[PDB]
Amino acid sequence: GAKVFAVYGKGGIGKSTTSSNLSAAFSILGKRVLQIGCDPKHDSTFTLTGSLVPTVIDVLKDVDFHPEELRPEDFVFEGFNGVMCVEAGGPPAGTGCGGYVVGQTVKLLKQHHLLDDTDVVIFDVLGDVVCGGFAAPLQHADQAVVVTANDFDSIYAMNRIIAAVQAKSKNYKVRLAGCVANRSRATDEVDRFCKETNFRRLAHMPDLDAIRRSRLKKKTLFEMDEDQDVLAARAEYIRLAESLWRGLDPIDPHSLPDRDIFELLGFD
Amino acid sequence: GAKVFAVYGKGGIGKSTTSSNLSAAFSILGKRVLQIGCDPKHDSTFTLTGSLVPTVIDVLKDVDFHPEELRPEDFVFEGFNGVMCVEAGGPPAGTGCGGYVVGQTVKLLKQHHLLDDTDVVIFDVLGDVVCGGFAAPLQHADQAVVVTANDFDSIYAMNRIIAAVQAKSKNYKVRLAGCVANRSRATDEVDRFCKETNFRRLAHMPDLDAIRRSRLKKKTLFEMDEDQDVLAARAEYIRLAESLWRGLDPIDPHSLPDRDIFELLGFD
Ligand SMILES: Nc1ncnc2c1ncn2[C@@H]1O[C@H](COP(=O)(O)OP(=O)(O)O)[C@@H](O)[C@H]1O
Ligand SMILES: Nc1ncnc2c1ncn2[C@@H]1O[C@H](COP(=O)(O)OP(=O)(O)O)[C@@H](O)[C@H]1O
Ligand code: SF4
Ligand SMILES: [Mg+2]
Ligand SMILES: [Mg+2]
Repeated sequence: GAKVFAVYGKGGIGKSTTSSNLSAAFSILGKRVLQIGCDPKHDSTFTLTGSLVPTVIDVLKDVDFHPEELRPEDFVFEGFNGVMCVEAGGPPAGTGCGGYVVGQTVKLLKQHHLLDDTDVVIFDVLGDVVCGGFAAPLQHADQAVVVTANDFDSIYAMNRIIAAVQAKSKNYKVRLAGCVANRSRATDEVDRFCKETNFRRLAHMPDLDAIRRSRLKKKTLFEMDEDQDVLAARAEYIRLAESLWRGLDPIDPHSLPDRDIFELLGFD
Repeated sequence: GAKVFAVYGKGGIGKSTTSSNLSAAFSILGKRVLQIGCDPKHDSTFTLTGSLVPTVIDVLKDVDFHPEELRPEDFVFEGFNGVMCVEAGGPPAGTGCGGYVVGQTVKLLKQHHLLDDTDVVIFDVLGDVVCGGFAAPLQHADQAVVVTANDFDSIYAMNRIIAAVQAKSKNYKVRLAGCVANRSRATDEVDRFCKETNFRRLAHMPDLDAIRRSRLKKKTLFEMDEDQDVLAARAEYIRLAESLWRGLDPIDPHSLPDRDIFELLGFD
């Protein structure tokens, strides 16, 4: 069966960058990949297709919320190097639960057996809250990965996401793999946090010109025109993908009481 | 009764900064003020009390979720110049609806008539999603204020918050006041968005070193050592408070489709 990953973190921290470049890396390693955007900011798969594909909510609206009329070709799109792409989108105005479209997406994935017949599945998920449809990927994932920077807000979110994932531990198989420290020069604060919680930093991606430009060219680092700066960034994504494919030794971390994050990071 | 304001926006954009300084401004203008933090990052009222006060979830836990047993003295705290402070906190992550504690907090406020016997109430609310308990303050607010900057993510969040507020406006008295452009030199993108949507910029707060420092020092701008910028910043918070108190003309904005925000801001 597929190895399934769920990527969480605060808004704007690099979830889609990390997910898309990981999907591209896995494809380069010879794996069949499916990436599912689970975020009301519906550009998860943008750099894989070079476009904003029709979203699950778009196509649901088109069949007047009779999802039984949909076929995979309506909402699953081929992107870079054969990476398959689904984009949930966000719920329309007034919608009760903010996760509803992610819930509808995960329903369709299971009904169409789309987690089968592939090697790697990556869910790219809003993590400012983890509940309802935003928690649905956890029922399917083997490993959860948190994207973080060194700032207070991203670490505080990471701590809450750790708690959310561990709260599922008796019901789901998903376990935490660790974090990707992203868009920062070094990792002092992330490492301080990891030491306190026995958590693991899986990778460090600096704030790279190559990456910012890739999004502006509507491409992944791997689809980009070759230059030197691209090569180093590519290598770290390949390394990270290799480690996740191979599997890591387990961690058994803990979340801190939320109050104690303020203390730990000098913000009380 | 009290004039009730609800402040929404993406995580880390300046909601608690705007709320706390607005509360301090109203207090200086001679108004009785209640600020309610409605955010899992539970430092909304930190700079008013100079400390992380006990949260509603703290005290709910202690009484084993029998809110019956609580009195206002258990969860309402005195801060700067008599500004009164409540801090919701968040629920244990991964166990239920992320909005649960905000929902319980709103119930407690109504139970104890805490909206009825003050002049100004300010809810400071997570707005990366607007659903469940996070939408509950909109059932009591007179005016909703969105904090934003010129960046894509905060404007995109503001767009979705507009739609959420207007959905509540069908069944509740709340209307949109407009946005506070925060931590930016100018308001070019914010104004482009406002022009397209018939929204309104109510105020603009530049990125000020004194504001960032104030959070570290655990106080509001109104207690910061004086200088040209700090005086201007105070004056702007006063002007905003004055405008909200006297009231502005009713506006009738429209949110855009998410896809159209990518187009408008050049991110597709
Ligand atoms: N390591 C990095 N170096 C440079 N830019 C980055 C990096 N990670 C993310 N970005 C940029 O930051 C912005 C937000 O990243 P994104 O992956 O879309 O965040 P999220 O999916 O968590 O909201 C994008 O413009 C993206 O290109
Ligand atoms: N106008 C501003 N100038 C300088 N710093 C600001 C400004 N607004 C907010 N900040 C800083 O940004 C950080 C996050 O602000 P905060 O109000 O806590 O955001 P939110 O409540 O939206 O999560 C804080 O460290 C705060 O001091
Ligand atoms: S479960 Fe989560 S996403 Fe759904 S209403 Fe509650 S806070 Fe919103
Ligand atoms: Mg994203
Ligand atoms: Mg806040």
